[PDB]
Amino acid sequence: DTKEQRILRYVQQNAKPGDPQSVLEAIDTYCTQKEWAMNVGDAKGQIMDAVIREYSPSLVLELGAYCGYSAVRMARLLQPGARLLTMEINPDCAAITQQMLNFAGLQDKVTILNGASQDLIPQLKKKYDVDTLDMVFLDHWKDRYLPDTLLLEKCGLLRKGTVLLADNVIVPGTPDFLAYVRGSSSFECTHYSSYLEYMKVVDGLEKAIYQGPS
Ligand SMILES: Cc1ccn2c(-c3ccn[nH]3)c(C)nc2c1
Ligand SMILES: [K+]
Repeated sequence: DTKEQRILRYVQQNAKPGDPQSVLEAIDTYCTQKEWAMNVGDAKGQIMDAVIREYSPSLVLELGAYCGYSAVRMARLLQPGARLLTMEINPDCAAITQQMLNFAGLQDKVTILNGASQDLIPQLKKKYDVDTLDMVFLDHWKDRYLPDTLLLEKCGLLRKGTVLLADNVIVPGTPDFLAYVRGSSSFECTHYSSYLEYMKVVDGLEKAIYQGPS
């Protein structure tokens, strides 16, 4: 059995249906118990929650779903009517994320997209009826953070005030992405530090607010 399956099994046996907070806590507890390096975790979750509150997005794109922790984290804060679109390359992770959201009672707010971001991003405008995104959470493959930011721009999916929030920008690192957004007049950037256990290293998130085209 995969780590994802076991996490889901544990949630289903210990958390309360329709209680997103209970789901998040169960995931965090189980991974802490097993000493499994979490993808996100509650401290980084707090940063995400504050971003959501501050910009009040109605349409959010998540790149990378894994077991669904971040999808549950964001969807639970969205208003009625709001949508989260989450892209996941691995069908097994997509399946676990769907079940996790169902358990949390948040499935009504989320659409899971199966495939790679390079293939799915250009389909957002017509297949998924997206005009512009309010927020993007980048948590997929490090070497696509910059390409996908450029692709989002090219497809007309960003507008002034669209928030990009990128995880793991120090470890393993996305230095080209950081150099681009920090250097570009199209983005206003803020960094947030957070420690990773086991590797015992400071990592971080970058918030980059799009300003409009150059
Ligand atoms: C090249 C490449 C690698 C991974 N991904 C993902 C991903 C990472 C974790 N879950 N899903 C997505 C949505 N698009 C890509 C593209
Ligand atoms: K900048």
